[PDB]
Amino acid sequence: KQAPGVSIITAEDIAKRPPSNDLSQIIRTMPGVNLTGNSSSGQRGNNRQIDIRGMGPENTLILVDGKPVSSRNSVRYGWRGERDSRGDTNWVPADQVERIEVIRGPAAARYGNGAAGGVVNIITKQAGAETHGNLSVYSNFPQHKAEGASERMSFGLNGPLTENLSYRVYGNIAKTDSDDWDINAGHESNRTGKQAGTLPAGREGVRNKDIDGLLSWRLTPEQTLEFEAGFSRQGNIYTGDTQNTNSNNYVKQMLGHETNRMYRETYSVTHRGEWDFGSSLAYLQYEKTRNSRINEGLAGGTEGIFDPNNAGFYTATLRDLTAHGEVNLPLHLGYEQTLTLGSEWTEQKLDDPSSNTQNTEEGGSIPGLAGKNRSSSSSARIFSLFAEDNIELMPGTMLTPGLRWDHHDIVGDNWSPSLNLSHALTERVTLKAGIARAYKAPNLYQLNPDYLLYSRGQGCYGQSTSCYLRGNDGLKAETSVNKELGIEYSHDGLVAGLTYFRNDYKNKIESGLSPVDHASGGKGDYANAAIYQWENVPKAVVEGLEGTLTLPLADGLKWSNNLTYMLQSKNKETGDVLSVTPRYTLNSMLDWQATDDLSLQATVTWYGKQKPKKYDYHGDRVTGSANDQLSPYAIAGLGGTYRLSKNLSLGAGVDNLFDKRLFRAGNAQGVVGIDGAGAATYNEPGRTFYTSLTASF
Ligand SMILES: O=C(NCCCC[C@H](NC(=O)c1cccc(O)c1O)C(=O)O)c1cccc(O)c1O
Ligand SMILES: [Fe+3]
Repeated sequence: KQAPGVSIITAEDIAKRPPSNDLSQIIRTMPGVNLTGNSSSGQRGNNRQIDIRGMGPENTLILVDGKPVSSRNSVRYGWRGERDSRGDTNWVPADQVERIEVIRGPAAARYGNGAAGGVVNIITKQAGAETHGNLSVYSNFPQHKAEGASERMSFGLNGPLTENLSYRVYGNIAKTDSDDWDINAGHESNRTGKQAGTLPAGREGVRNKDIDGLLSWRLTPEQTLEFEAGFSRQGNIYTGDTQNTNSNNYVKQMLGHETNRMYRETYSVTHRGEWDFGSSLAYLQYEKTRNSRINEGLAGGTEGIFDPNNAGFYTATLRDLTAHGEVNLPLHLGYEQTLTLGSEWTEQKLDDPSSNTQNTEEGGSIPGLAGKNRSSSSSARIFSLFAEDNIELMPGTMLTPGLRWDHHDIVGDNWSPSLNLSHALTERVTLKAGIARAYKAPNLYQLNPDYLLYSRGQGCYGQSTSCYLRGNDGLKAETSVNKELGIEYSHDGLVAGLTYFRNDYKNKIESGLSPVDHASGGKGDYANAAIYQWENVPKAVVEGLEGTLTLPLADGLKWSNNLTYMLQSKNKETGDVLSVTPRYTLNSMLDWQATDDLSLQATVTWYGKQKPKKYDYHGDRVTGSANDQLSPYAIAGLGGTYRLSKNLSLGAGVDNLFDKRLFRAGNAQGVVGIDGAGAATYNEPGRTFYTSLTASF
């Protein structure tokens, strides 16, 4: 389950720590993984996503059965590096997942674009020889009614239909109620003037509907051909959340209603082949995401709040097209060694009506950018060639070099080399080392000179005058030299390991610091505003430790722990933090096999201190409640599963036994009328009982 750099979560694990709804809840308990925003603003702070080794969630590549999910790239990427997106770990329902693979650092660079943190690969249950299926129910029950309860019903059904033909289908309906609109009342940062009365919001609710079908068809002895289609829809339940925590009437009007809907449709064809030389695999995926949501503004404190002037839904469309080919070749060349070879092609088409609408009437106009009817379209294509040799040098020892080459049609050519070593020092001890250069192609918002944000001053680096931020097709890719050195003892279910990791992070893309130009014209003291672009930042660094310890106390009884310790996270230009994480995270399970039929699980997570950013959007040092830190705290849980037969199991437990609760107070920093909240940017739910039922053949 744990080795240096890599973790498997199994279906059995998912059952013993059932997630409310999204998988992030269990994925985040692996070593090296946090659940965090993408930068440090605190904006959209209850919408946290999986972060690997502090590299941010935009650098965590999500796969389903080896096939990329890109849906969140259909939500506007904002000034501060957040999208109002819940992420892409909630498309597959927990109970139909066979296993989840988390691959961190140098071992994941070979996956290419957006794996600079790592890869999470969510794998679904598949058909067997004979026909199986299940029906799964989960339902939880908050102690405090403000917080939103969750409900989940999913089914699976799999089997053969001819001797070489098989099917698997599954289907889910889920609800996670939102937190009440007022849950953070009494905990909010201090609000005066125009912003008096405003609230930072609790967790958004989400309604899920997921339906997948697969036909897998075995044309020859050594040939298999799979066709699959997926239909999912998440519609939220809105509870007041806005980028800056400000409000208007339209906001309040929408409390309790759907304000975003994400429809995700996937079709895929996959051929896997099994012959003398070795092994082929190739596929086509078409992912189409419709992001339909209420029009929002794009300027200043109006960035990311419903626009009352321009009311109604707009719809962003992401068409993502992916095709992949790989063959594997054993080579008996003195050295026993296996050799992978592969191309990849992807296209991202984005249609976005709202995001490019910000006009130039106030800050003055911008040579090269029309103030109106600018294009809705952007796109990018990456072509990719890659090869990996996995060498055996002696029994116990593998050396694994590979080279990935990527051609981005705008950004140019990228070379991501890698090397991974693992070394039996003893039958019980293994040393691992890895050093790779991973790749991040700018997203379509960063890249687009037609994408334009505006502020009167409040949000402008190094000044109080009006300014524009503009996309920049001159950008370089972000690269990162991810190093890791680790050691692990493993013998008779005793496991003890510690890994050190450092990622040197080059050309991290962020809103710029210096004006490149000044517009001309516009209104009053806001006229002739400064123009910044999205800029590559020369150097940043993350550093820390991953640990694991597993002791089998007796036969019936297993004690597990995973440790993250974050040593550093530094934008080396400005000196501020990249993400905000806990100083450490320790997850502890005790697993008692109380009878052949009963199993019992006690868990604790300890979170270290959390510190907010030091500098505001001006580059100036923050003061008062914008410095507020979160103290360390722990969350404990008991749960169990009582198997009534081969066909029927029941679960029950309590998450957060001792009711430790936290409340979003706002964003990190102060604006006019809204005192900052520092690191108190998210809501931690209180005690929550839950029950579950799984019927299966
Ligand atoms: O939250 C912010 N400011 C306090 C909320 C002001 C909301 C609202 N703002 C505007 O209408 C506005 C319009 C155009 C340009 C701006 O910079 C604005 O703040 C208002 O005027 O009351 C804020 C955050 C980042 C950047 C900014 O320029 C902000 O005003
Ligand atoms: Fe403003």
